[PDB]
Amino acid sequence: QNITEEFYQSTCSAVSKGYLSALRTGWYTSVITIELSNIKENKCNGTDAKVKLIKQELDKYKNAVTELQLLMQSTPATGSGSGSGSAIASGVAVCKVLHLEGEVNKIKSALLSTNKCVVSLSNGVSVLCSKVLDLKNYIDKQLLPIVNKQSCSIPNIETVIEFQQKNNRLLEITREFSVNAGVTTPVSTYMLTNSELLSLINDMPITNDQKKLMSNNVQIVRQQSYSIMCIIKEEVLAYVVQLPLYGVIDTPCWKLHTSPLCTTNTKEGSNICLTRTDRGWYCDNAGSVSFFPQAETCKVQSNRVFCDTMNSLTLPSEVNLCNVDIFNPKYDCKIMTSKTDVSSSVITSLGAIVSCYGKTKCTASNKNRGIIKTFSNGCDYVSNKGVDTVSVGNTLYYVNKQEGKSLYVKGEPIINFYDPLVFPSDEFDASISQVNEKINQSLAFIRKS
Amino acid sequence: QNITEEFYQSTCSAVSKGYLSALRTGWYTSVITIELSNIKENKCNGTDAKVKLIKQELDKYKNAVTELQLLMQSTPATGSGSGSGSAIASGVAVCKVLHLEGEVNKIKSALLSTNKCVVSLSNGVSVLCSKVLDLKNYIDKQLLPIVNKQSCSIPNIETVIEFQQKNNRLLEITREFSVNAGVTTPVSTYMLTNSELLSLINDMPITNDQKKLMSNNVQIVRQQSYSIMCIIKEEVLAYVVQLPLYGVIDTPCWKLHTSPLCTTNTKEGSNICLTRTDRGWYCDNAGSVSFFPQAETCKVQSNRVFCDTMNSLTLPSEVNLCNVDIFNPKYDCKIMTSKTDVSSSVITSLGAIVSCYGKTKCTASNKNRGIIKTFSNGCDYVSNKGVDTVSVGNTLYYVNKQEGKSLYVKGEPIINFYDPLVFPSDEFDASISQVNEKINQSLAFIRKS
Amino acid sequence: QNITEEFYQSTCSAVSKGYLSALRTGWYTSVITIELSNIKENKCNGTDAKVKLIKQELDKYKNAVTELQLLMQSTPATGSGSGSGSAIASGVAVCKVLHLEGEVNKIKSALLSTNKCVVSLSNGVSVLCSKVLDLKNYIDKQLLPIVNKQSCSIPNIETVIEFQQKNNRLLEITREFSVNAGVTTPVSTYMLTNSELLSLINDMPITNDQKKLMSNNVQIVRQQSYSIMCIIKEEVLAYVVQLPLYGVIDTPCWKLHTSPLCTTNTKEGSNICLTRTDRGWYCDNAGSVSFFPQAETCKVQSNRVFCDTMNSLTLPSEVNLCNVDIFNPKYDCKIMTSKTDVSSSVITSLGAIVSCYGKTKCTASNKNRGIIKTFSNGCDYVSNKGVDTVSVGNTLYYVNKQEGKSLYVKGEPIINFYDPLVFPSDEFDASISQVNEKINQSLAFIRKS
Ligand SMILES: *[C@@H]1O[C@H](CO)[C@@H](O)[C@H](O)[C@H]1NC(C)=O
Ligand SMILES: *[C@@H]1O[C@H](CO)[C@@H](O)[C@H](O)[C@H]1NC(C)=O
Ligand SMILES: *[C@@H]1O[C@H](CO)[C@@H](O)[C@H](O)[C@H]1NC(C)=O
Repeated sequence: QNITEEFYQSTCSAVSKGYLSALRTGWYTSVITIELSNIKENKCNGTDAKVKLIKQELDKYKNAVTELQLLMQSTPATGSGSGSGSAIASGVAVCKVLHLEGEVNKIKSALLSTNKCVVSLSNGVSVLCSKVLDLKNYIDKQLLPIVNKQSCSIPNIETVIEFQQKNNRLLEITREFSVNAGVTTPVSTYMLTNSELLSLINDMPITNDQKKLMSNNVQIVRQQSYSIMCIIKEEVLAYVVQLPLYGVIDTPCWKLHTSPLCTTNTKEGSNICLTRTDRGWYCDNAGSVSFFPQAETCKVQSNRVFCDTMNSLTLPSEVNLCNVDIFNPKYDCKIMTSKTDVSSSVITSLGAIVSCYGKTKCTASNKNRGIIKTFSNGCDYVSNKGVDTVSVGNTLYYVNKQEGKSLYVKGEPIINFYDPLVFPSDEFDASISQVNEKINQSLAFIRKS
Repeated sequence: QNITEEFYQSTCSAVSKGYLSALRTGWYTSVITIELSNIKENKCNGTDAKVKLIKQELDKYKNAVTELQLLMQSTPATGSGSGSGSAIASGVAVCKVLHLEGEVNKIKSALLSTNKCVVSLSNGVSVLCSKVLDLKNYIDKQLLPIVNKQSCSIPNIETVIEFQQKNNRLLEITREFSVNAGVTTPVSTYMLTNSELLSLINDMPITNDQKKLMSNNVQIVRQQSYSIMCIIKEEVLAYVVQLPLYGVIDTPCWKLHTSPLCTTNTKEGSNICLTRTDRGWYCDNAGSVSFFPQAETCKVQSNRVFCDTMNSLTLPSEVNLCNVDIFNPKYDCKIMTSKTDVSSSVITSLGAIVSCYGKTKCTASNKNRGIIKTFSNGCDYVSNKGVDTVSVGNTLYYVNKQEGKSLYVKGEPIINFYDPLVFPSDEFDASISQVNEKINQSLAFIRKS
Repeated sequence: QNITEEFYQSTCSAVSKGYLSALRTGWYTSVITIELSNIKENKCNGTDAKVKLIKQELDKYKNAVTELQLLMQSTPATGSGSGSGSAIASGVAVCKVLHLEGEVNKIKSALLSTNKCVVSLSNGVSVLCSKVLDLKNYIDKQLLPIVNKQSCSIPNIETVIEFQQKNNRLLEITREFSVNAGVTTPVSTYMLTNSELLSLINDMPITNDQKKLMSNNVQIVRQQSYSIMCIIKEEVLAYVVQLPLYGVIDTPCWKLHTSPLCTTNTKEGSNICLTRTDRGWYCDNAGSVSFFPQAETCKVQSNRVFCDTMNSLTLPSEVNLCNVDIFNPKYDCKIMTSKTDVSSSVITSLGAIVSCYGKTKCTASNKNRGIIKTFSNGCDYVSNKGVDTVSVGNTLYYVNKQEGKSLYVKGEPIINFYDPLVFPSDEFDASISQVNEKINQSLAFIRKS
């Protein structure tokens, strides 16, 4: 809708509100097939140049099949990482079924007459099939009358050119699979062309507005998809495409921006610092909040946030209280402490946080007008209305030029409520109460003395 | 062999045993050559369409050579990172030799009659050579009678098509090298086709079962290899392929899984936490243990672990005592402390650790039966026998479906042996004794008072 | 010039001096155009094989245009990350202008007669234009007399082959843009060939020695560039290439190497450790020092360092005092403390730091001579003169073979100036004075008692 933003001067943080959710919760598994020819590399006596080229491209086909055969032996399972298990388990389950006797025949037969079908496998999963390239019919009808005789028939050059074209796709598929150990992501247009992907989106048992969502964001849908190599058996090459399912849609999302907040004394080493933790994306999800701590797991498209729940934490909705009253007791807001007063900026959705310390030169400029604000020591913020760049020391940053309203929530920097002599100044993952507890402990060790 | 797994309730950790080692310790360097033609871009008067296409593809060849010439000037050396020095130094050493006078002639001459050879260079390294594409013979015999006259001879269309085909590989090689600054990894099938790689594996002075190991895991062999650009000199393009050498084979490996272990009091902020560090892969290696702390440096293929020793630490074998008696004195087991009681799961090899805290909903489900276990606050574990998924808050995880035996080692959670008032609750990289030492120090500051 | 290196025994660190700077501060934006044909996929009755191939390649063209049309709707803006805002804002600004009425016509018209031009847009930016592929003229003059009639004219096979060739580039461009959501980096040779890039470098309003710098490091220039998709409107495909501008040139750069420094007592757990922080690249920049903490943001070419200022911190030049007198007061040198005495090495520019502890076996070897140094417990260093490898436990490292002079600055390891009983042994981001302050605090808690 209408993007908005709040900067909290008291904690050197900012929240961008107004975004709408799209969280991956499930997976559609589709089977993609290429019908192959069982040729025997039949050789006949021929030195005709058009015969050589047909043999040369038939060898590239033979090798492609044989490399895919040595690659399906080695169980494709290297799309797992970071303790979350395998993203691909849904599809690896389908590959296991395909290796069952008569299951390839079952797709062979549904794809006897048509390109699309809905096959139910003997494990109860109703997969969408698709034949995307027919090399069995091509090689068997155009190329065997050419090599299956005592002396070779001579082909026309259009056949030579059309075979190179048709075989190309099989080769690029093999190429990708052999440098990725059977699993790819993103899913390339060789794995699945824009037309085939859009048909597959159109053909799924899902709601029309969610078909619209995927069609309008196909690049993001690709980036969140996998292609898994299954099996080459009985004149069929089969691989599984795993497409994202968005079980959470149109819940509010917001992004937390954080920057270090220090004191501004003139003596170096007399200064204390604190910074809010768990910067990142927060989406309302099923009564709680899904939190996405890694910067890259969320792709943003206008006002929609596409995230994978696989690398997220689930928090109580009280976590939002850290943005309105960082001292409330409902939620133990987490902070980091240091004495590292080094200047820096964070480009937010509608502006920029600037943490300026020491002798660093900190400004915000307009392209035509030059400098229009100078930041003082401390943590400060500027809206993107009328600003194009911000500079901190020798680095220049470009402010985002999105339309929206910022709100500067004034407040005392909470670093000023702390006595520097009893401040726990090297805390890596503490909390507001956990710092007040060590202060109250260290106020007792000075109480007796 | 038979994968097994032990979960230690007392420390919220688990070990997967049964894997077999394959650690990269060395490098084979092979020289890959493409013989080139020194054509002068000879132009003759011709507007015949088949002449244009031959000129168009000869310009793409000329430029390819000239870009590779400007790229070999800039010393290919950007495959170094993280303080470990250069992975590629073995091959960069061979490139330096190749620039010596008469060393290209020496390979020119061994490859006068055959495609394979074993050349000894003037530095005593016995490299495997290989001519993979002959453009000198092709261009000099099919294309100069076509452009080296007053008026051009006209070529047949098969020549046009065959030249595009043969020249393609040179172009994709140039493409790769110019976006990677002379070093690539993985090694693409353009750098080295599956056939050429399998021949090169077959042709090395190594033991037959280790030839088998590499042939059966070519995708992993590629991912651990480099291609380095050397030199274009005297009608030869030469680049070096560095293949992995597995100096450690068939020693036991095991993977440590760790998850946070906290108290389960009902009051928020009254809870302490600890977590074991150095999760990852451990392989027995030459009387010690090679430890691989980064998740991605180890590719797993069935029960074999392929790791690069370049990013590993070497530990005493006593490090395994942390999995059997975390309090023993032989080895100072390392732990992290916090008050971050946030729920999470770790998908292990044969099961799942679940650290459930607060109000988080934590279950394990079977596809057909639905929920079949509910986790309580604390750290717990479930085997993959009869379970397909585990859910923690809004995230769903897929359990691995490998065959093996799990063993639930019951025990008191060691977090319960600690007095929360004297607990060092924000320790980033501590150790069991190092925490007991600060407890014993803080038991003295309360002893006088 | 002459690379040099200093190892500081007192702090287990080393500095490599002698490098020359090249820091990205700005951006050149160029507009790259491909003139397109507005064909209507005109179908006529034809089953001639050469007609099929022309239709097949015209469909691949139609789809390419239509996918690029659905991709330009979704605002290309996923080259932003890590709080630094968008690297691409300079170019996204040009895309916004191009969507203005009559701005595509303005480039259409400057490129009516020539391939190069300098167009001033209605926002005052003087961009370099370029027409790199003309498919409007090709399709309109060779292919419409072929499909714009009642029955199709038959084309020659050279036309079929030339169209495949010319259309290829458009297809690979679409391929790249659709798996990258409209932004690519590095800039591929499909986005911009070496010839086109070198012309664009030659054609910019910049100084001749800086043209030389870019021409001689084109691979690095690519790696630091972006390609952004703009707009398909009025028979023009336009995308923006953003090339690096080096606002800082030929200032001194140096790289800091750091390794843990511990005590060498024989009892495990009685040992304290400290390590200098902020290892990395330091370049003099405009009276301060630009510091590059991430290892990969700086590409090194002989003695030149190419860095992006976007991910850098700006420090006072007094930060160099940490390498000459780590205790000076001008700058609060930052250190990390632990009890993690685990052995390791750092390969420097002209040598190797070795931190050897426990029972670890630590040597430096020469290829022909074998072991030539054995390291003792502590932190030590060896020059690359006469050494080829260094081994720490089970890992082998290759020393860099660059020419230069090392200097071993002897000195007492400063870890020895600390009383282990009052040492803050788990400090994550402390400083020299900040450790002396907690020592002086903990010397008072023992003073009363
Ligand atoms: C600190 O401790 C005193 C006495 O033990 C108590 O009365 C006071 O409320 C405590 N304050 C905080 C903020 O915990
Ligand atoms: C703690 O200190 C006391 C006296 O200094 C000593 O007797 C005791 O063994 C120590 N305990 C530990 C666990 O270090
Ligand atoms: C430590 O404190 C004493 C008295 O408070 C002071 O005289 C001394 O100079 C201090 N030393 C340091 C290194 O701060």
